Amino acid sequence: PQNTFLENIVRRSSESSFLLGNAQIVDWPVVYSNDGFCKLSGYHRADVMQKSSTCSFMYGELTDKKTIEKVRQTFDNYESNCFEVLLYKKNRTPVWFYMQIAPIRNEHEKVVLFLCTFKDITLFKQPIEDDSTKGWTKFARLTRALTNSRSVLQQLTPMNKTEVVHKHSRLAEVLQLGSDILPQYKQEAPKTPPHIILHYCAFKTTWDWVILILTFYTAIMVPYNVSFKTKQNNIAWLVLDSVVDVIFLVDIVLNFHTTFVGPGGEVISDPKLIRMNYLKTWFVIDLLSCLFSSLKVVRLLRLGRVARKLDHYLEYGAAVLVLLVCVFGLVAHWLACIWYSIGDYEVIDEVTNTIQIDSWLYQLALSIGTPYRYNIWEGGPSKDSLYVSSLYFTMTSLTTIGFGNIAPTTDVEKMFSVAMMMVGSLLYATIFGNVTTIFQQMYANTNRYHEMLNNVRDFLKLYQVPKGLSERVMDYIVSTWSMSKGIDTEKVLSICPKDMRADICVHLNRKVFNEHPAFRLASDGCLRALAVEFQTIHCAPGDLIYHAGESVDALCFVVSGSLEVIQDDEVVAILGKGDVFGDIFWKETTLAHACANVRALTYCDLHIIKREALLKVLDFYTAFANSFSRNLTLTCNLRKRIIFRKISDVKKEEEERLRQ
Amino acid sequence: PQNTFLENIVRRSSESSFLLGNAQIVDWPVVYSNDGFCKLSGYHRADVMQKSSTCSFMYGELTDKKTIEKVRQTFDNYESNCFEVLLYKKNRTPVWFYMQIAPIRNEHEKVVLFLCTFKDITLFKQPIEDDSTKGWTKFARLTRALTNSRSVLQQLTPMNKTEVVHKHSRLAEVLQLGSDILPQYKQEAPKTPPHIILHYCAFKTTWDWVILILTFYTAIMVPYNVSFKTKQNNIAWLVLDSVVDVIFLVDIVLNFHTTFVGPGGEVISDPKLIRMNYLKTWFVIDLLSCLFSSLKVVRLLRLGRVARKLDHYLEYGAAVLVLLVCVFGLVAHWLACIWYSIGDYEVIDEVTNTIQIDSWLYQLALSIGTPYRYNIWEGGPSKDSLYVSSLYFTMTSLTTIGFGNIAPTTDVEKMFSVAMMMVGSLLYATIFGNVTTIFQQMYANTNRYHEMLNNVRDFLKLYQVPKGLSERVMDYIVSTWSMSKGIDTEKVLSICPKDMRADICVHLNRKVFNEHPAFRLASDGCLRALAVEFQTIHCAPGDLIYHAGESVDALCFVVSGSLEVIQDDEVVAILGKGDVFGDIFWKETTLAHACANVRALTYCDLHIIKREALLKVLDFYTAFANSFSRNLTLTCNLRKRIIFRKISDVKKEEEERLRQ
Ligand SMILES: [K+]
Ligand SMILES: [K+]
Repeated sequence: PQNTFLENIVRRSSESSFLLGNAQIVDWPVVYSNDGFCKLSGYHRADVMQKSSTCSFMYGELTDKKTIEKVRQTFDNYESNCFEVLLYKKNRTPVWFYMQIAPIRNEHEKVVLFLCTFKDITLFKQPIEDDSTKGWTKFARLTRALTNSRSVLQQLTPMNKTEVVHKHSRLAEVLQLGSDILPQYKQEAPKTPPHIILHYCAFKTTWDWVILILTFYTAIMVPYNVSFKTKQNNIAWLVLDSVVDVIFLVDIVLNFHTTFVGPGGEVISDPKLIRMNYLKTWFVIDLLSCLFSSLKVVRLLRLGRVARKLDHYLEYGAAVLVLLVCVFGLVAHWLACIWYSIGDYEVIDEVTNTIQIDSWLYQLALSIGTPYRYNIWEGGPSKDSLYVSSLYFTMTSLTTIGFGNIAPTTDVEKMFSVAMMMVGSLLYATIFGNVTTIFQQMYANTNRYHEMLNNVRDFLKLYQVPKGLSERVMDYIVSTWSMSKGIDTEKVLSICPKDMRADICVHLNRKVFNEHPAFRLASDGCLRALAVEFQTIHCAPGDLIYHAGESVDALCFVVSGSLEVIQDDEVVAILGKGDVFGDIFWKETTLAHACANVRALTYCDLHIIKREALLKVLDFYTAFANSFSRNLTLTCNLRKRIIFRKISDVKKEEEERLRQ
Repeated sequence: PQNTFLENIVRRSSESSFLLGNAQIVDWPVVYSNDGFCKLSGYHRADVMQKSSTCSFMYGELTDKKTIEKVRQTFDNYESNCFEVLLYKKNRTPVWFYMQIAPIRNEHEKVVLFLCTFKDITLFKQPIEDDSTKGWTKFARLTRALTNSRSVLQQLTPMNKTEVVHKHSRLAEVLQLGSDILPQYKQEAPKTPPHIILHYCAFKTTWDWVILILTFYTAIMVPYNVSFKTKQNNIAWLVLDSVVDVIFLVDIVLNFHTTFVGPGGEVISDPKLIRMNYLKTWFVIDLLSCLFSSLKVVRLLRLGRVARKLDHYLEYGAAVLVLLVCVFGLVAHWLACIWYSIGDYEVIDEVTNTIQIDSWLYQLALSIGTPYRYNIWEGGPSKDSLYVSSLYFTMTSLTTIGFGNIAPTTDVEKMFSVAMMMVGSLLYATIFGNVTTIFQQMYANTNRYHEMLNNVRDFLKLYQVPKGLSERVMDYIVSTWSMSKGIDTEKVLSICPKDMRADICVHLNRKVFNEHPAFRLASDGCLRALAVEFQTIHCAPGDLIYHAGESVDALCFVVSGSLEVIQDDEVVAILGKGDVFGDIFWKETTLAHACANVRALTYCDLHIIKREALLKVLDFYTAFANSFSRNLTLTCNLRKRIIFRKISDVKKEEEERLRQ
């Protein structure tokens, strides 16, 4: 979804000087000056910007009020028009320009920008100049300014006293340019010429899958027909063949209206390029469909046609596992057809009309009951058994089993099997390479976890760690792997750019920025800066976050669970579900001593922001800092010591005063 | 083991205002104010805390001494009671509350906390207000304060002059709430309703293993019975079948009382959820046990039942190796039954009552002696050989051996073998993928060590390192791998949180913190800070720790071995087993020059703390620093130079003075 607006203008402009300017703002500031205008006015792209789009910076002592007021009028109410004006220049050279102001609309018509293409007009207007010594200077300037117009612009029929081919020639062209140069400032989708099919839409996927199914059908049924010679059932076989041929011819026709991915870019919806690519690349697939052994053998290239697109159907995983079986079952059938052809060529030696006793069909006939009889030689084994018995041998020879009850024994079957045993070995090797790689990839996820467990267990057993810490660590590892199985936030957020990483971080800490008063009057540009520093810890029962002597250097927000603040072995605070605890960092500038042990009572979730990062963010946006200071009150400040007196001490003091 | 206390209170409270407060401390400071109390009193969770739990901050000019003294009394001796009081508010609005003070006990009864649930009472009491202009304000306030009580609290039979349904309704309810809201402030274990079986306890493991054994037995013995038709021995076969069926029915019944692990949490001991899950998921296993070929074929799903739990029996290692054999031996038996059924269907062609000569049972009968006889056709091969001969063929066809003395030859055995050779190939591929991955995982530990040895050897051979350093490095690598085989402290301690890492580090350096006077008066919060910085080195004989010019910047504690401090090629100190050597860092602030070579005499163990870390820790806890300075005396200070005179120099001087 591109917002291509600066490309539609230039490619239909042919070296213009368009001067897009903002329309909603008063005085219509210029927003983009084309390089063409950088030479037609002598101004660089440093002072045309932020000035009025009405071209009020090119005025002087010669501009007339016949159109300037009209220019302001046509800018007031949004309407295209074709005024003409006399303007000065950076070098103080008065020349005439042909204004072509025209509005440009948004997704919903709002007139956002004002296209203001200029055009030099000096030959076609009466020269006027004041600071000139001789009258030939302006006449020379006529040709000097309009050099491009002397060749192709307005020289179709060059002569004198023909100004009428200059005023009305493009007077009303602005409406004729409504489709040429007046695009829509919209988030456009990939646009295509009429009757062009995109390769990404949800229509070509169904055709791709249908072509895959039909290619498998043809690969299965063509060698069988050209090897096991069968007649035509007409109503159930001829119809299917004709329908498949028509479907593939329609596919060839529709292949002229696809969109190929560019070699160094994205979709190229140019019909000429598509046709050139199809001419250069793939009439091999056109030959096969259009109009015997040879015809079907060349029809078999349709499988190569469907294998060309082996990128949308296939992924690296279970898809390869399915493909490696679907191709094995096809090789075992092609070889089963070739083997039957070889074993049927040599049975009846037609030179002398005798049966060869060292073939494989005759010995199969001897071990199945049905013999061969002489009438010509009559039939032997049935046609429904000559295929099972011929796929059996191929399947034994490809899986390296080799029962050897059907074996090559004449002279040529031994020549064919030598070739079979090479392609079978190669296929077997490729299959057992691919399956090993696929299984390694699949199970590589649960190998790191077990390796980590083994390393931790060996570490805890080698150094004789006590049972308590050993079991605690062993439980912690399992707990962390039970909710973050393989996924690590650091690496995933490392491969993302600076923009969306902030959005992901803001989303992750959505339960501290929403349900907490402090993060209420906060700019988005500051939330995206705080959310990067917010970490997260997953406490467990009995775990201590701050001990009795550690330095409090992190503000913690509890989002799920409960904590216990114990001081002098006395409970003094029970935090839970939306209570902040820590130290006031912005107003103290000194690290403190945690005067109380914070111990978890339930599986807790805390979001921690370090002292340094919080101070750095609060030292930059010194507008949110005041709201943060005045809106965040800590439920348990771990710097102030709470002094109290247990009842036991009071009772002891009373007893002591009772004694004396 | 969770300490869930704040969850039991709320879920049986139904929007209360409980005000847990400490009991041991005098004046009973509040420890946790519920959000419900944040609106019934106008106070936020910033000033109710640390104040008295007797609600002494909500007093004023209208509180009566009829119960305040009684409130202090009931707080003195720990006993629940149900006083009622008139209290003020943050907005100075006097309203009546119903106190429900009740103590809460620890693991051993100690009365730790005081539950003080409040309840607004304004409609049910006579209004009293002083700073009011009109008498209708208090009457309106009656309804304003008690808005929740007008719907469901005390409006079962709403009428007038019915205050008796408000005093005695909940006067003694505190004892009736002893099981409702008065939990135990204990480290609780997972609690379950009566007659509920946990899936983690040591009882369900035995049932799981018994079910596994019985499923293997059924998988072995069902296809044999439904294929090799055998009669009933009654006393030894029917009894086992009935017992197994009863055991599995009992298992189905007991499956209603299990605890499934939550999708996003831990154990869910809710009977309704368990029943809903079992209804939604696994009556496929219920169908099979309850009430021929089809019945046993559907009984075979019990193997799928036991395969559902394939997470507790199995790990990634030798367990998979055992499973891949136990499933191969089962596939080779299921196919051995199917093959015998196929080969027994076609032997006797009952249409014409003749033996088919191209089967596999007849040819087996011809190659074993026993023929088939006609009486109907009488018996042939024995029943104890028809299974061995049928498992032989399957085992040859699955291991890709294929002796081919029993081979498929009729019409259908060739159709069955084509299907066998696909499942066998798939099983073989999966087995040889899993075994390769398992062996790679197992031997990946001893590959890094050999790679390190090879790299070190090649480095020492390429650069022509002298023999001395080469042998020393080669011995050092082996020595380090002989006690730290694969385990590295850095990575193992990297995946642990900040809490237990300190405990592990303290445990590792247990021989410097225990047997040394300096680390005697040290807080735990400082030991956990020093132990993180203590490194460890493993010296070897002849190794030098400090040379004659290096900068002493590390305090070293010897924990095992002996050292030698040589100065001017003279022994001046022999450290060993509990002697510290280094430089006084805290009182000098200048790096020095090691004026003596420290050389190891035996395989030593030193624990080293760097200068910067020691200074940083000693600059924070400026209470342990004084004890460290006054209690640590170095046995060999490597900054002061010991000046002496060898006897050789004295003898030379005496000889020189003798000459002249
Ligand atoms: K093999
Ligand atoms: K073989």
